[PDB]
Amino acid sequence: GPVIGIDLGTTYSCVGVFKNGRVEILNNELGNRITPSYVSFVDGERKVGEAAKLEATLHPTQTVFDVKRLIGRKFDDQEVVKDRSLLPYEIVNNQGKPNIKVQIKDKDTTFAPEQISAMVLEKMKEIAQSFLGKPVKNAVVTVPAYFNDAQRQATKDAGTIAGLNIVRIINEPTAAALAYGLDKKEETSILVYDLGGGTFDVSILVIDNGVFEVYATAGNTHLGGEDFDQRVMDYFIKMFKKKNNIDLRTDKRAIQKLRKEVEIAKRNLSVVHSTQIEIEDIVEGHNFSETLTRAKFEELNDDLFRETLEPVKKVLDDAKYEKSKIDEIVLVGGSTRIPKIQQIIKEFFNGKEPNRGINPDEAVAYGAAIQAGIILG
Ligand SMILES: N#Cc1cn([C@@H]2O[C@H](CO)[C@@H](O)[C@H]2O)c2ncnc(N)c12
Repeated sequence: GPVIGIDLGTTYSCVGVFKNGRVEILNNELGNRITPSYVSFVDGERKVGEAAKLEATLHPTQTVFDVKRLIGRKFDDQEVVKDRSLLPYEIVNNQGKPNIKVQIKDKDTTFAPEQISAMVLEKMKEIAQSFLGKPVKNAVVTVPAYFNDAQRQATKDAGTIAGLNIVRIINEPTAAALAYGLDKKEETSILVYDLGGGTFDVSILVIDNGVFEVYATAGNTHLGGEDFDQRVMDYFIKMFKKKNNIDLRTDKRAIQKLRKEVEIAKRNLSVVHSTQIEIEDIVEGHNFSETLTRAKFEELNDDLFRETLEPVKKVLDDAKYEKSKIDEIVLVGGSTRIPKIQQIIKEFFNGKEPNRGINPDEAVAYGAAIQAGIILG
């Protein structure tokens, strides 16, 4: 049978197939290579992906996301106590474990995290089946290198619920190394710098005659692209209030429209120096129209960019490594396209240039699909 590769991310998932000797990263039905890991339970319908994410503005308690933060953990774990205070959907204690509670046609309905992750895996499965024109029963699925056995097993259980035999779990650093075709002969020490939408992970990965070992891992579970957007949002909400006597936080729809344009402006500023953020009638009778520069984008986020270096010093200290011991730096996550991030990493490594791809958001799924091909022979 076919074996597909799935990057099951905190904020998004991505599915790849290995076919006639190539990895193809598959578009969802809206033509995107990345699917938001959102599931909504509104008005008797269940939605998965972008349509679910759009429900979050008006139905925040019914729109489930960031389930990867809960999967295989205990309700009283210090990380889960913190996530319950941040997440707007209800999390309950079922026998020591966090479960998600929502309403379906007004009825209280409880889900284990693996049941929500299974709904994301089933959408990625369907994208594969439709593209390949046959049923898919097998998958390689990625996890963070810091996942323990209970987190890996709950990920395998999500696959079983979705009708997927997960024939192999591989860590995100390993998947990145396969995607970039890092040479497997002799011994190489790789720093994998992974800055996504919601989380930051860094690992030291050593490749030794085709054996992959993560020697050390550290990160920041609340530092990613979304934090950079929120800093811009905070600035423009202050400015619009100063100029127009309108506080855009009082209108949830206005906030949703601004967040969309701010995300687009951030992306543009990875290439250009100046971009316009425009919304006709952000509220009735009032247009939003501002310029954001790369310099103001950086000024608003420079403390958060520099915080990424704290886990980097920690993994070097944990592995008793000198900076010069790192043979290469590999960047994964869309947020590594930010020019200031690359510059700060280069400077920390006394001038050594980091390796990036052109699609860092797809590297992990790409490597999962490579592992699928390696397993089929
Ligand atoms: N294409 C693209 C980019 C994606 N991301 C971010 O990666 C995160 C995960 O997808 C998310 O928070 C997103 O906004 C980018 N960030 C900066 N510059 C870019 N050019 C991109």
